[PDB]
Amino acid sequence: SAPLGPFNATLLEQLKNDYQKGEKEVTRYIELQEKVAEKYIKMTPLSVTAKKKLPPSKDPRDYMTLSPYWWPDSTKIDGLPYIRKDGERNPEVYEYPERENANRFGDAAYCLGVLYYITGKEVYAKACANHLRTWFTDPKLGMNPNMTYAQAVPGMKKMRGSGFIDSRRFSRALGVAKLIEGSKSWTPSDKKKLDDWATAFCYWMENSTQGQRESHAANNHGLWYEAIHLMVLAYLDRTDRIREVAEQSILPKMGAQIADDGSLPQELKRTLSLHYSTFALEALMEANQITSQIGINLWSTPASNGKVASQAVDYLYPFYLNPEDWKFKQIKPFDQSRAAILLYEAGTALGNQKYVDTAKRIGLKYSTSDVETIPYLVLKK
Amino acid sequence: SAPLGPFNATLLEQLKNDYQKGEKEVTRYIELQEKVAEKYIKMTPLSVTAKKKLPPSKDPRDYMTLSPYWWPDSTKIDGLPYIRKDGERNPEVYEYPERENANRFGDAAYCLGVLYYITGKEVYAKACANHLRTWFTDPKLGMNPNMTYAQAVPGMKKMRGSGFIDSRRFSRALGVAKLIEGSKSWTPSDKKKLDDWATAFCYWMENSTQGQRESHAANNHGLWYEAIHLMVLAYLDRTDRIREVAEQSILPKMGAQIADDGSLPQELKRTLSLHYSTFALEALMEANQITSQIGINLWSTPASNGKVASQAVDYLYPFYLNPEDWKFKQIKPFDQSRAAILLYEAGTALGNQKYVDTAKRIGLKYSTSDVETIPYLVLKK
Ligand SMILES: O=C(O)[C@H]1O[C@@H](O[C@H]2[C@H](O)[C@H](O)[C@H](O[C@H]3[C@H](O)[C@H](O)[C@H](O[C@H]4[C@H](O)[C@H](O)[C@H](O)O[C@@H]4C(=O)O)O[C@@H]3C(=O)O)O[C@@H]2C(=O)O)[C@@H](O)[C@@H](O)[C@@H]1O
Ligand SMILES: O=C(O)[C@H]1O[C@@H](O[C@H]2[C@H](O)[C@H](O)[C@H](O[C@H]3[C@H](O)[C@H](O)[C@H](O[C@H]4[C@H](O)[C@H](O)[C@H](O)O[C@@H]4C(=O)O)O[C@@H]3C(=O)O)O[C@@H]2C(=O)O)[C@@H](O)[C@@H](O)[C@@H]1O
Repeated sequence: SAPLGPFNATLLEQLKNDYQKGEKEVTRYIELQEKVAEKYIKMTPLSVTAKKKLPPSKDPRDYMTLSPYWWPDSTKIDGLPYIRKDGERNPEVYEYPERENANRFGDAAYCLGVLYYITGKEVYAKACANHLRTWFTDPKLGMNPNMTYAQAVPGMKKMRGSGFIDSRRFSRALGVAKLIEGSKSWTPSDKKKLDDWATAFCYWMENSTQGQRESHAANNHGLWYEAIHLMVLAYLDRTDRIREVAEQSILPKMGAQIADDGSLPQELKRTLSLHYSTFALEALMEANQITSQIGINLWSTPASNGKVASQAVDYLYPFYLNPEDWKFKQIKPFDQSRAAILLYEAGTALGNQKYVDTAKRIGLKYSTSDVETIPYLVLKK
Repeated sequence: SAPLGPFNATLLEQLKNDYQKGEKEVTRYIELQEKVAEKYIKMTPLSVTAKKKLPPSKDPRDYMTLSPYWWPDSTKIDGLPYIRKDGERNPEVYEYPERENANRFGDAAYCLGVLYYITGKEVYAKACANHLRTWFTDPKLGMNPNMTYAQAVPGMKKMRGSGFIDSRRFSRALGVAKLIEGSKSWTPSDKKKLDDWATAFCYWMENSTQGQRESHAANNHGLWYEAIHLMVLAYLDRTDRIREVAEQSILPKMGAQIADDGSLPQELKRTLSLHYSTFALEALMEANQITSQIGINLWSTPASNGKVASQAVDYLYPFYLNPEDWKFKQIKPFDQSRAAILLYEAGTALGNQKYVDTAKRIGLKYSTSDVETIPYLVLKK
């Protein structure tokens, strides 16, 4: 029985059971995953402090990125204030090292923690712990538990909480830290410091103005906010708060954001409307991984108005079959492969065999190193 | 008469003449351009050596970039060899600093040299000179005169010349250096070093295997190769070679790439077929800016096979009016504003009033800081 965390616990337990029983398909699969994971054992742990351009706090431990759709205005002498081009990512985002480094850290810690849970090999806990300590708790290298300067925008006058959605890149690693508890490498002192960091980060996201505003967002930002919220809460073992968040925030959001025909109108008005419809449901999918570990199925549980997330999948399913049929603005091609895990997660939760079959028909590559696909051998045959 | 260089000499001459006569509309325009150019006066000159990851030569003065559409293969343990996804730019390109630094250098040197030509103010030549010396001729900071490691691809076994097309970002700056000849800041020694660098770069692109291959390319690479060739040759005042390149290479190559309906089949098979159809003609446009200064009009002179570049504009013109009508793959939106200067250049060269009218109707913003628009007050209202 897997510890509470941000993953499909059923697939992880099934993998760990079959690996321990010596089943050959799984054992061979885990040996490939172990060869993929070797680069993470070697990898020097990253830190948010590895930047030259400092945030307005002057603190290198404050996370800071550029909001991706904001560009210099060439008709202004200094390019200020920046203006928005929805769906067009400003390559200036890559000047903020934590944008990609949070992803690299998150990939490394997630892969290593999952492999330590499956195999029991201490070398994976040791490396996972080294990534965790440097990113989160180190008194010089760890990030401050806030997202004050996430997705800042040059020239913008008002505070926004929009950058909080960046947190999903390290909050999954926070959740996976639970899997290395009880190893020799993760000491009681390591756990306390991370518990304290997670408590401070949870306080910030629940009580800061930016956190409050993001918690009330009318589109996929509010859904992702609560998915991140559940990762922090599950890490801290606050299962009653997970129940409260699901009933008092996630379900009302679903009832409000799904229209009667199952479309997501807030995502339909975006220039990448098929991507953002899918991204909304991906937030629910990762939230559901956590709630269903305590008996709450977000795919089939109605809001007060009777709407259910399965209605959102039904609306999009034909377009996952044929993205070319999509009738709203989508100014870059849609990657059909993201529907694999999503249709599998929703399909199993709903007992919809047609969703599961489609997920397997789309599939994932057997040998892919994409760390989010580790639990999904079921999609790789 | 303006020196031979990579610009619309007719518009530059008209700007300098009206500025010197004190015409208010032009005088006000140049004062805006001077405010825009102030950042280039202050800006620290860039160098190709400002990289940590060195090229296989171990020489920081060797230019190196990643070919943009090549991505790690996630089904390989080390991601090697990279694989191609046409039209999808891999953000790893921004890890090679000279990719964007060549752009920044090119903008600053072009703007400063043009403003010195128009205004005669020594401060623009002095700053222009500082950028040229550091980028090109400095014995520690200047780039080696080759493109051996331009658009390298990890894991790729064969040499390619495809990265030569990067050169357009600094070959325009090379060409405008002619505009500061005779200033106090550009000494006879500065000229000799740049002449010698340009001679060596001309030798490399004509005689290296990579240069030979790029010169033979059947698509827009071959057109840009010759546009760059003409910038170098014009910088060196080799007017006889310019005529020979125009007559014996550009026109046959342009003629070979135009189908019977005026489409460019090599560009139609790209995932960004409207962008690359336009990019092919932009090569011809910058080439024609140089050829027409010695009496050779590339828009109206037929090739050996009877094809003429005006046929390609005629094919694309309706789609510049309405880009949404384009019927070939274009997996990102097309920037209609790119058609303004193209239709003006071709329209003026062809005496086609309908092209010129559309060029002005699409227009360019009066206050834009885009340095390539500096000569085009005629498009700014
Ligand atoms: O690249 C990444 O970091 C990930 O991006 C993910 O998409 C996020 C972005 O990072 C932004 O946060 C983006 O914010 C949007 C809001 O969702 C919203 O559309 C907002 O709209 C405002 C608008 O700014 C303006 O003020 C107008 O007048 O009103 C609008 C309104 O309220 O309707 O604009 C924000 C913005 O662009 O700043 O949103 C997305 C998101 O929806 O999650 C994601 O694509 C991920 O895959 C990337 O990895
Ligand atoms: O990002 C930038 O620096 C600028 O990019 C400009 O577009 C260039 C690219 O930089 C690449 O060089 C790209 O190279 C293409 C070739 O044009 C060609 O399509 C080639 O196709 C090959 C293919 O690689 C393969 O070997 C196959 O079997 O055969 C194909 C064939 O010959 O048909 O692939 C190259 C590649 O992608 O490596 O081409 C463009 C270009 O056409 O100029 C430009 O977009 C500019 O705006 C950017 O600033």
